Amino acid sequence: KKILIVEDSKFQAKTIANILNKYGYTVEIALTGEAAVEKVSGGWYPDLILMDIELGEGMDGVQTALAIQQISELPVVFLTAHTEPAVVEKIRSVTAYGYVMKSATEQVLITIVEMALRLYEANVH
Amino acid sequence: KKILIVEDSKFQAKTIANILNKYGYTVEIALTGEAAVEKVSGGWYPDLILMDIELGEGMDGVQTALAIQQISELPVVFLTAHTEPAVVEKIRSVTAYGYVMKSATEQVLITIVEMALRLYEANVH
Amino acid sequence: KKILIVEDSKFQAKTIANILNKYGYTVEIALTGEAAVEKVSGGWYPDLILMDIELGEGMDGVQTALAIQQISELPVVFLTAHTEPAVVEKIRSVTAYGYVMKSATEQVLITIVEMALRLYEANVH
Ligand SMILES: [Cl-]
Ligand SMILES: [Cl-]
Ligand SMILES: [Cl-]
Ligand code: NA
Repeated sequence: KKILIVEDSKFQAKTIANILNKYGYTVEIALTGEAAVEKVSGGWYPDLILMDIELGEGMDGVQTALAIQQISELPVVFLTAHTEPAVVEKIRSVTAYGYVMKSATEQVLITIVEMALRLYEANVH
Repeated sequence: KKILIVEDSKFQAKTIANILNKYGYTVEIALTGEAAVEKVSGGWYPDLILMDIELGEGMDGVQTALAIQQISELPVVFLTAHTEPAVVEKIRSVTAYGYVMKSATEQVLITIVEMALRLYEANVH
Repeated sequence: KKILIVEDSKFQAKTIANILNKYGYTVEIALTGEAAVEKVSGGWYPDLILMDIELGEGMDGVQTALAIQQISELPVVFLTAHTEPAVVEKIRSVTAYGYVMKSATEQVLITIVEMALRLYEANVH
């Protein structure tokens, strides 16, 4: 199973990657939404995307998710830095499998990943 | 996707409705279980019910869920006000998709809603 | 629905069993992984296993899960005592449906159980 982590902070991205590797996932990191779209449109399809909602100066996570979902129906779980995130109205067009705080425990993060992976297979069926 | 919120406190119901609207859901509120049963038996079927366990002076949430589940297999997620809720023995007959604290974060609430919605399609298949 | 709880502490196992009984589950407890494997290989198949990661002096929970998964594809949710558990590299070979802290609320525990039960049916389909 391949996970793409899309996150403006390399430190946060690496912190999550290390957690995921501990459970047997191979992980790629994109530090902008544009990089993520390029990777997936270039032909590398992950089994799941962990997407920072805000991102940086470029496209935000909701835009990135909506772009990727035109390429392929892949499950997206959003990462949040705030208890109540700025979610743009466009979220209505994105299929989200979950939202998790970047400060959440390993148990909460891996559970959401594992459940999203199974829910995806059930619907993609 | 249509969500029915069944909750004795209009303030709590509206607080949850606002959160759900932010993510693109259209929401209806019933302030008694009897109102909820009337709405659904009247022919309006939600994609998911968020059900207060206690409710008020009328039927409780477990009774309401059991009544609705005779009308249609709709997913119910229970709302709780207590860390360890009074759950009547009848809970054994109700198909629950989740339990969430009314004091839970947006992330926990929306994740449970999104997962219940997908798990429902997978089983209703 | 039959749940097997595999846990080194009888006190913890009983505490979880009581919570599960409150929601209508019949529960069996194994206090070693060896006992669990004997029960399942002996012909008693649970609908779900709640598995302590560490266990005691015998086989650990990851080993127990990997052994059981050779007998039957049953959903395993791991119980953890630590915020960041010692997870052996072998976890890569185990299908996990979730991880939950033994100190977690009733709501978090029952939600994970209920969702794992439905995700299992969706995939086992
Ligand atoms: Cl990058
Ligand atoms: Cl009403
Ligand atoms: Cl035993
Ligand atoms: Na089918």
